[PDB]
Amino acid sequence: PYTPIDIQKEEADFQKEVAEIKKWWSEPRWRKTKRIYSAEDIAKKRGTLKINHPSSQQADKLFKLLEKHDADKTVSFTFGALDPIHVAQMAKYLDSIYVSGWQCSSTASTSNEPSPDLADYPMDTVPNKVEHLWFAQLFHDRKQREERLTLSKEERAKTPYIDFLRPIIADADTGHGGITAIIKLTKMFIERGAAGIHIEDQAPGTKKCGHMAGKVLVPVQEHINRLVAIRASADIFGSNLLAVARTDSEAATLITSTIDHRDHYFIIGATNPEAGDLAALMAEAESAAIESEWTKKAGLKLFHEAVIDEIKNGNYSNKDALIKKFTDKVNPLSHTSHKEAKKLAKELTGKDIYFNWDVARAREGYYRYQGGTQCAVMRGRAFAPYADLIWMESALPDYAQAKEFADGVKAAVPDQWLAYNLSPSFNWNKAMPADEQETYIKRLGKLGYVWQFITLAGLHTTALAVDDFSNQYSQIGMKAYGQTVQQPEIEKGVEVVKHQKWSGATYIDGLLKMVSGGVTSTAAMGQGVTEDQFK
Amino acid sequence: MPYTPIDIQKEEADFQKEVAEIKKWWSEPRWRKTKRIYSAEDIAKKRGTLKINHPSSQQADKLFKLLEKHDADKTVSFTFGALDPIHVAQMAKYLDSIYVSGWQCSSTASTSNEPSPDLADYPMDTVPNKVEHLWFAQLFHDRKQREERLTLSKEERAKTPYIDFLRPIIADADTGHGGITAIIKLTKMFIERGAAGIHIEDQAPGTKKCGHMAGKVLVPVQEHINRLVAIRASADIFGSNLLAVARTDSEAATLITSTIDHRDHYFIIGATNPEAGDLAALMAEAESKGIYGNELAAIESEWTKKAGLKLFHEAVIDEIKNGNYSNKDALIKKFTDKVNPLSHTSHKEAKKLAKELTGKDIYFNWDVARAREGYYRYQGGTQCAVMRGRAFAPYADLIWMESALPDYAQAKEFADGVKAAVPDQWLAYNLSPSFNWNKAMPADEQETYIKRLGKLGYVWQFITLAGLHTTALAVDDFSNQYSQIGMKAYGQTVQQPEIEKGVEVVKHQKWSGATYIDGLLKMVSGGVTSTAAMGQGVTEDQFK
Amino acid sequence: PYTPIDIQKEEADFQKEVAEIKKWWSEPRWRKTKRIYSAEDIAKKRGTLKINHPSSQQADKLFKLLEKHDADKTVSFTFGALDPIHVAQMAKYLDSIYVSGWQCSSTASTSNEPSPDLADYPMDTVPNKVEHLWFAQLFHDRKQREERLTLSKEERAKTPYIDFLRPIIADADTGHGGITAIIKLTKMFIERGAAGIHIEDQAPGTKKCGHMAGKVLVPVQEHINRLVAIRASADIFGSNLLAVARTDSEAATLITSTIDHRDHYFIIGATNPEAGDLAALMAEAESKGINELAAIESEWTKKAGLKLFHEAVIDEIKNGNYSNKDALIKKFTDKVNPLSHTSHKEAKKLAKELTGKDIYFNWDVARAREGYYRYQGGTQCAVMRGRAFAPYADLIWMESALPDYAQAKEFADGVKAAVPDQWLAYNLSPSFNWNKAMPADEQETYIKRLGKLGYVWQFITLAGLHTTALAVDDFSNQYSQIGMKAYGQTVQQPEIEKGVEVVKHQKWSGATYIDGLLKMVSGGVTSTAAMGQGVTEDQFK
Ligand SMILES: [Mg+2]
Ligand SMILES: [Mg+2]
Ligand SMILES: [Mg+2]
Repeated sequence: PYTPIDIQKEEADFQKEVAEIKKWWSEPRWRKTKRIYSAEDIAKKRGTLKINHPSSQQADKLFKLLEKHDADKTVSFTFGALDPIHVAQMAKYLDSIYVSGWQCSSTASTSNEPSPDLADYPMDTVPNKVEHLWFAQLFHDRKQREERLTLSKEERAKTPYIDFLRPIIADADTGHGGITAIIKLTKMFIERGAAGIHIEDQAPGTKKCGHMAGKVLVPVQEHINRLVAIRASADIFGSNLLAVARTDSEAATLITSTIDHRDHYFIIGATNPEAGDLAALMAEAESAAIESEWTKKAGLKLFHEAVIDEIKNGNYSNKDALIKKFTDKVNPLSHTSHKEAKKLAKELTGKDIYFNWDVARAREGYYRYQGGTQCAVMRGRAFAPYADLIWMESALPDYAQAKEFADGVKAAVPDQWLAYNLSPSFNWNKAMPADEQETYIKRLGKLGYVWQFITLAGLHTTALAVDDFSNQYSQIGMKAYGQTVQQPEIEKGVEVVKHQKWSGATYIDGLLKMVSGGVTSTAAMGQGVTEDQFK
Repeated sequence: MPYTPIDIQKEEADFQKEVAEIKKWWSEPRWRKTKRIYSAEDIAKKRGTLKINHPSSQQADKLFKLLEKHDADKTVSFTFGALDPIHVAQMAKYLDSIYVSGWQCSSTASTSNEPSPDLADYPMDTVPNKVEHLWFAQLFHDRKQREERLTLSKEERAKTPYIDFLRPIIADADTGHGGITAIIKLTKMFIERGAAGIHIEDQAPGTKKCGHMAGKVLVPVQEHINRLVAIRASADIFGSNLLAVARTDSEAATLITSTIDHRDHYFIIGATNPEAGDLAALMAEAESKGIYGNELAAIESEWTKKAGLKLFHEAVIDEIKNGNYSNKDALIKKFTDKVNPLSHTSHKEAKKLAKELTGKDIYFNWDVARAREGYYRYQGGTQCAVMRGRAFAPYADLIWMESALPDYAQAKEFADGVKAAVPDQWLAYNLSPSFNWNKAMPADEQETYIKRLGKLGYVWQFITLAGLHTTALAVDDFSNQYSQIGMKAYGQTVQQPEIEKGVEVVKHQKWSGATYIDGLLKMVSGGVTSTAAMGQGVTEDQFK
Repeated sequence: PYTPIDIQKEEADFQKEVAEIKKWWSEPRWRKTKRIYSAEDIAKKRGTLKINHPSSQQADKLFKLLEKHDADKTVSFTFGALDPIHVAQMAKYLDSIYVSGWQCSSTASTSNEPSPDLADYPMDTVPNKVEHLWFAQLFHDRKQREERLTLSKEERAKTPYIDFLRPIIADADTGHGGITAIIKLTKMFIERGAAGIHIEDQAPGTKKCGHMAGKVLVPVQEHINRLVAIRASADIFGSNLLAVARTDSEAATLITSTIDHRDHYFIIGATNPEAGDLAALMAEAESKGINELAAIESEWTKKAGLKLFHEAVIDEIKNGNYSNKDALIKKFTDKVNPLSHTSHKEAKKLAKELTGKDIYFNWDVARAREGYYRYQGGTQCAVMRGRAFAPYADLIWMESALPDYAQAKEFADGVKAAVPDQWLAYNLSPSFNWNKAMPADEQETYIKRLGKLGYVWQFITLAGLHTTALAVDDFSNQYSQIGMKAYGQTVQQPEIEKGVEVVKHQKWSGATYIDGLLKMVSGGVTSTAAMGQGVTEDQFK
């Protein structure tokens, strides 16, 4: 009625596996990777049947690729790919590939229902998009190998080689739920060909793009746990999957809890004892002008601003020197809890300086929050142990700020790889001249931004191209196609204009003949095909 | 308890009510030329207790009226193959219908994510899913735009231009992806997922080629008619005015699965030499003794010459020409006037006449010329295609002949040929990128080519693969620049051009429907919300 | 380059639609349904092309069905269906149908990756499961209509009728994210055949089954907004979709924020000023590499004196220098209680008036490490939340740890006191041991009895799972022991004797239906008929 098992061999295999994992973790890949669980803990989570996900090889390829870039102080630069066509053409020029959540929202949801970048498509949407590209890469790699190996050695060496298998880094948004969600999301990403995934310290289901407004953060620890959870998943299912940690704390103005000491410096509160709960005041009025009045009266600021203000406008003898006692101990990076910072302020001034961040809460319950670049450095440093790349969303393409953040992070973790969003949400001809544009990536490369991506480039290139042709098409008919697309395709290298070959027809005619004993009457690229018009 | 009771009288009453509703439906001007081989009774019996109205049907109506006006004005609804929501959103500005390509779906949109050349060997639901992809995008952007408009004043509305996102979609059904029951289910999906019209081809499934690949196998005329009937049956049951397009690949095809249909017989190639035996079996015997490769192809090329392959009428003409007959030119004409591409004369009948006219049983064997798979050999051209066009026309709102080149003469031949017998038949034309277009035509002719075909009655024309190629060019070009000149490439090649050409997407937060959703957010949160997506801070104030 | 439009006809059509919506909303269906937006607001959200989702007809069918049940004080009782087989057989006996999230987690995730009931499958999982059943219902309805209408009137009246089209109510869990998520989730449910969906006041990152532990709640308002969002979606895309509101506050011990005044009564805090932040104390002990840790918590908790603020006020008065104590509690309790919605500031203010202390109370310090606040719900908390949701919800539902009649009455009475016409729903959970919890005489009548209290819709959530699980395990066992005899004996004979339609499985699956479609298209006749001479179902006549 059941199956028997050798209990001794069980333990033996368990122990064997524990050791295999310990050896795995000791590899150079994990040199900077903090793990808070044991190899024992992980082995227990695995099954009796080992599975090897090819995605992991692309993780390795990605890591080595980034190693060399870091050493040479140069950049793996890429952008957001839409579809199999993109990755097939990109592979000629670029050495990694970005799958964008923003683009997936508009073009690739698994319910087919589009949206703005809110990560409210179904969870499997981006994982499915990776497989979309993954499998295309694999297919075109397979096609090209057949094309090559049916040539002579003499002919091979003439015909160029494309590396279709560029590693993919994919948007995991905020992880699409709790820890168990994130494990399952990571599992899918691994199964469907992800070399690396990135994940952001926003609250789920308030999730914004990045250069949208009203961004809510989560406690530092909560997002650490997310990164741990990714790693836990990758450890169980056995991928060297790269983890990227993103922070939206440059611009964010809200946060879900005050629970984490590291956040306290940045939590905004009311200095005026007389101010009551704004949330409840609005609720009673509703059952604006009253808000803008309450805010002025409430005197909102960060607690240290409040301490400095007390000392500045106070009966204190040696004021400049007394700020510095406080600021040297209490600052963005200093991780000083609020109780602790109040205690010091009392020692230095003799007041319990009043501060209430409960009353400034939004109606949803979020606490108010003043991040900038230094907050982002704080969170960068915190994530760094858990994350192979670190990434700070910025409202502009500002070199100074990028340096501030890079310097800030590397001061505490000098070997940390950084990543930068080259966002089309910026107007790029407004933000800098073209001479600077050309060198901007390179310059950030020096600061240690080893991976950079234009998130929405695939969207926009396609959008321009289709709108432009549609316009021509409407005006001058088939001349538009000859002129705007097909001639240009021939004159530039573009492989797709011979689209039967590109799509893998001669590859499949191979499979057809092979199965039919060498010969077949229904050959797809035999005499008659209309691609002899492209010779 | 154990079951549910029903009024048997109300049942019959509702049945009869529905039968009448269907009869009234079928009598509408839409179906004026639409042959149906079943009764309204037959269809009503197939329906359920719960009526469902698929919005796709409204787009069918929109498509039919749109094509009516084009036919009347002798002008063209011209479009191309859309890839994704971005395409349809931008296309809607300029074009009035939309093509979903099976070829493109094979490479970019299979539901198994496994790409291919155009063999229709992705899973059946692949193109139906692609339509819904675009359908739902159309619906979404229509919804977005209506909110944008209706939160403006009447004064402001009238300044801001309107896009009709809801352009009717015509989608590739390949060869129907199996039998009759398959085709019903495939059509059902297309209707449910937003298809205004679908097209379907007289090739055999699972030998299915692109139109401009080689080794194309046809099916009997009747078999493909049954396919079209099956589409109509499905659309009738589930209640769509779905347009049906019939395609024939018989211009170029050289094979066919059966000889069963008398209409095909004229075109079936056979051996005139009694001495020639079964080629198929001869090859098999040579292969089993380990003759392979080019020495084997020698045996075929020898057998073919010896076998004297031709069409039976060529054989009759040949007998008379090289024969002891007095009045030869006049004797061919007796035969050709009775027996020709359009004449539907069976082989038995054509042999009988040849015997009357010559006194021979002229030898003809098309079994021996069969391919190893069992297909019969077949010599179509434009006239064969006209034959099949005419046959399909009763069952098909548009008719479509795949061509190896963009040849005006041939297009006229086919149009004239079909309209002679069915003068009110709408035609459709593939403006294929499988043609080299600067090799085939000068540019002056290019500009007017669509218009000229419009005169002949090609009311719907499409570039099948244009979406593929525009995207392919664009991404390759930018990737190249990007690799050479960094972020300057984006400023220069994409984003500036986007601003200058007025392309809506460069403001991509708005385009994607952020302000639309902020609407929904505030509305639900009682007017106000702290997490507004397009509030103060959004970086699209850099595009004002 | 664009399309022109009549600006006047635009406004006219807009206004036309606004009116159509206003008329729609005034129908008897919406008699108890609070809306916080205007018909103007909704019309603006719609597109130029109206779409009619058949699911909405099943919503109507469900509402009328429940109306009659409420009036007759009887119950629409059902359970959790797995697959097309279930709905096809259920339709004979039952009048509605439940699609379970729990079951979907184990059997029907769209990633095919199973799990316990954590709602961490992809969002479209349950919506897809409804369509699974929806389309089966529609198919078998279509099959049966053909079977009937190819009989004579004489023969029809002999052969029984099955109503396959039983309305479906489906698990939306906690909505699978924010407001925009919930709209999109509802849209899918409508498109895929949902008559009604239910939704729970748990946090999404932490979603438990109803009878798992460690349940985190969200603020009352937050879950109201969820229900509003469902309604907003249904209004835009034009369904009379029923909304069910669930509360897990009977058993839950945690909550994400204190922001909502209604919750304050129930938020647990420390009465001892000396107790510091438990969260941070644990963190400091853990970072030095400390069951010995759980010792530090259990010590801190005893020392901290955790309770609800009113317990703290009552305790002060009881053990205090006060003259008229019983009477002084009642001054507080009459003003401050589970249903009274009294904020904490307000309740402290009153306690000061009544005792002259600022009675110390700190609920920040008792927070879990994740940041959740501690929370003591029971049935009265659930009534509080029931009442709050009722305006927004066609049915109200309180998860319970046992099948206790008294508790069910407490909750029903409690809710109906303030909203007497509110329909209620009850989980008849297999998470209960049912032969341990009551005798069989009571079992038989338990549904009926709850029907009296106004529980008009009741469901066994996991019954489909368990019936199947028993059946397959039992047969597999027999099969393994006595071969094909097991099938003759355990399944196929019983199928014949019990009249189960599926044993003639070719007919049941709709073969004769499709042969119809085949012949019809082929001009009346076809050589490849599936149920022609040769089919081996003449062995079942
Ligand atoms: Mg993104
Ligand atoms: Mg195609
Ligand atoms: Mg459930």
